[PDB]
Amino acid sequence: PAWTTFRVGLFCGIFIVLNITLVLAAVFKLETDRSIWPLIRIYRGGFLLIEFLFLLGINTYGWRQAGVNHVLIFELNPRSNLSHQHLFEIAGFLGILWCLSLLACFFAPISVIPTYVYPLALYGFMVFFLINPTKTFYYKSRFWLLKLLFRVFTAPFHKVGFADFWLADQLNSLSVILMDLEYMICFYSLELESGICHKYTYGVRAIVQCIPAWLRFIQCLRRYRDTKRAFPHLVNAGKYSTTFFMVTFAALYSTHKERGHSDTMVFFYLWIVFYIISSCYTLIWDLKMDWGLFDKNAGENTFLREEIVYPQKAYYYCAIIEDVILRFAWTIQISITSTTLLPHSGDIIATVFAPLEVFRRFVWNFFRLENEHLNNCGEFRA
Amino acid sequence: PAPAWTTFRVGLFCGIFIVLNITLVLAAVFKIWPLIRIYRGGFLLIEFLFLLGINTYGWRQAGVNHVLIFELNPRSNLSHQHLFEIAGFLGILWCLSLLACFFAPISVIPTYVYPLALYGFMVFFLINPTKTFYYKSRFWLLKLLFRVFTAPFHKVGFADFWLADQLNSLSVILMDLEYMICFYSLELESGICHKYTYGVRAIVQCIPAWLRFIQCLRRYRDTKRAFPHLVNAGKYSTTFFMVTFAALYSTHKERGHSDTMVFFYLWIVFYIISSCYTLIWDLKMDWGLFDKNAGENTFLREEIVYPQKAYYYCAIIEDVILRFAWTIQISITSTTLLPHSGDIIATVFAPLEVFRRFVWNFFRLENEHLNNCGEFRA
Ligand SMILES: CCCCC/C=C\C/C=C\CCCCCCCC(=O)O[C@H](COC(=O)CCCCCCCCCCCCCCC)COP(=O)([O-])OCC[N+](C)(C)C
Ligand SMILES: CCCCC/C=C\C/C=C\CCCCCCCC(=O)O[C@H](COC(=O)CCCCCCCCCCCCCCC)COP(=O)([O-])OCC[N+](C)(C)C
Ligand SMILES: CC(C)CCC[C@@H](C)[C@H]1CC[C@H]2[C@@H]3CC=C4C[C@@H](O)CC[C@]4(C)[C@H]3CC[C@]12C
Repeated sequence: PAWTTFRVGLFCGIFIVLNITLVLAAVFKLETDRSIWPLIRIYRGGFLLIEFLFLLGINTYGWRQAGVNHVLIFELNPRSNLSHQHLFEIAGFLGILWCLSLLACFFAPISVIPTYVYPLALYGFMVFFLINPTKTFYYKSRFWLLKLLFRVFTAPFHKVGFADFWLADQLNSLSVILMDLEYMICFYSLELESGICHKYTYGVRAIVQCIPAWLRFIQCLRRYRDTKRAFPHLVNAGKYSTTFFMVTFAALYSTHKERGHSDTMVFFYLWIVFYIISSCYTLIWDLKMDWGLFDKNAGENTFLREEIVYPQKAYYYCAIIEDVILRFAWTIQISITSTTLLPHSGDIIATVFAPLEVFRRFVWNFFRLENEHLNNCGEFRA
Repeated sequence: PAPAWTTFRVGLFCGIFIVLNITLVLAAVFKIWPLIRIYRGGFLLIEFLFLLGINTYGWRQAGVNHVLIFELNPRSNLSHQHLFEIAGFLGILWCLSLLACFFAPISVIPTYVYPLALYGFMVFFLINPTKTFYYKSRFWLLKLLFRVFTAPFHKVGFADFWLADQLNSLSVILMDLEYMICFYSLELESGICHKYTYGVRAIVQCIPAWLRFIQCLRRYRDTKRAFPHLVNAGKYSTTFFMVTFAALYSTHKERGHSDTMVFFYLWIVFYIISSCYTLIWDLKMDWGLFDKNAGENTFLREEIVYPQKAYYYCAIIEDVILRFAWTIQISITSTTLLPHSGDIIATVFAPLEVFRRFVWNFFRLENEHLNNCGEFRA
């Protein structure tokens, strides 16, 4: 309805402005305040999670409006569905909790409750919300999500469907959340040197960064084993292995910068070349293999596929441009997040880029679901 | 029905505008050029656009065929949703400019560039050559403005008279523009323009009423109907007398001619005369109320299209109050009667005058639909 469209637009505008203001305040705090780095890192995971949930609600609304059969693609129950308004409500409720926790931590209203326990309690309450035997909240969707997450984490044990690969890609985008969680664990273990967690890179950080790409690589290998087709799966596996190569080269470069062994330059060059390789690989896969654009058969649409479900091709063109820019940004953000690299500007770069990466993956979800509905690019469906 | 994309844009713009207003309030409480004077014109324009969208929605709901009265094309019409969208976008730009002024994010860019750029967009929006951003309606508005400004040369239609009345209620924007010109010329004695008033200020204040007076004279010449057009001419000359007498009184206050009291009394009497004239003409004729025919309705015209008569009573009371309010507002704005608090009173009253003119638009269009009050139709 028209009123529903107005409500969705109002929510989108309010959320966009609030997110932009929060990011601007975060960057302003950085390089001007000290000891705000751990707080920003702690709250960035929740901020990104809320942003991803709201943008997924927007994706569901757009798929419903354009006629994209995302329900069939995800193989969800036609009778019972989670409307875009439900996702918006979930995102707003989580955002309200996050804002309240941040405000309480900053104000320190009560000395009895320590300031540092507020984010921990918020993240524990969020986990309990995710895993709740009671039917207090939506139980069908939550149980489906829990089962899908368990399947995704067990990439080689279970066969790969569209939903599993899609959530693996989302986690690949949301790797910043996992990295921030690991950093907060380190901060609680050691801080609670002062910056020892972020001052020096370590293998556990690289493994945490590579985890999402690790699951994606295992899923692609399992798909190759099942279907025995090298082109659609081993190429993607190599695309994801570029992430591991770049992360390990960055870690070696940072370590040899800390300790001079004359191998810093070669590690730097290896990191640069593999970063370019990974950026190009991911960009090419997203633009062509996932979206399906640049199709030769397209005669009416230039640089796009023959069939398009969205009214405007300007959407596709701006999506291509923003995907290029934000893929480069996401690769460099992963580089700085996994390994120390820039000491000061790294945190600001990560804070600026993570919301941009989430938005890029939101657009990617849009176009990938459109292509999947139009053609069985993923081949998951019959 | 309006496009769903238009509704989405309206909602997004409204949300961004609300959040920007909250941020502006927080910055103002938490934190060279008078910003209120510069930004009052833009705020009034945005408020007028929003109220015009409300007016269009109400006209559509009540059955008022405003398109025929305005001689607009039935095939293409600017729905209230488009008016809300443009109002929200302009408000977002205005709030962004004000926030930039408050924060001064960029040092190299002078602060004063922010407002000039803002208004620079708006005029560029109004004169955009490309066929975009409601280009047809924009061109119609440009033609209507040109015809209104050339009051005597062109015959007066309902649209021209309506836009002239709008300018009469929107004289605050012109006054602020003139004040900005004076500030640029002289300031860049402190507050020389604020301290003293001159005849040019009175002429600028009277430009809208001057245009209305010329339009009424042209209508008298064309139709040959002496009564209504000449009464309208007297009603628009009362304001000229008010402003000139106020300016003379202010000058006598500045320079001790010793005849200040006589001019003050003349200003007061002409002010009450102008207020009574405008009130009587608006309620008796423009709205068509107080008709003798109405038997079941008291102080109201026989035929009413709005759901409730309480609307008609509240409109009567608010018009009674706000016509006098707008008279005093002109008095202070055009002359240095209350230099210490004149600006505050003027800026408080300007939104009130805009709201009064919005209700007046509602009821004038209802009356025009019911009867050919303006005589613009055969
Ligand atoms: C690194 C930290 C974690 C990173 C983030 C992890 C996961 C989030 C990613 C995706 C969420 C699922 C999006 C739906 C996509 C399919 C399209 C669709 O909208 O389909 C929906 C599926 O609804 C969902 O799945 C739920 C949407 C997500 C809600 C979030 C739950 C609360 C989370 C709390 C936070 C926990 C983390 C702790 C804090 C660190 C259809 O709804 P239905 O009710 O028909 O469901 C099917 C039910 N049958 C099959 C029985 C009928
Ligand atoms: C200091 C001076 C400030 C500027 C002057 C004051 C106000 C400007 C705005 C509105 C006044 C006109 C309202 C007419 C209402 C009639 C009923 C109706 O709503 O019907 C509309 C009237 O459409 C309009 O005129 C447009 C309404 C206003 C929309 C905004 C336009 C941009 C304004 C920019 C302001 C910035 C100025 C910079 C500072 C100088 C019919 O729409 P259509 O699309 O059929 O248009 C007719 C097109 N045919 C003839 C081909 C079918
Ligand atoms: C200031 C005090 C004394 C009175 C103020 C009364 C104002 C608020 C009254 C005067 C006339 C009224 C309008 C008259 C007609 C309509 C059309 C209807 O379809 C929706 C409500 C609407 C738009 C009314 C809203 C309220 C309104 C604007």
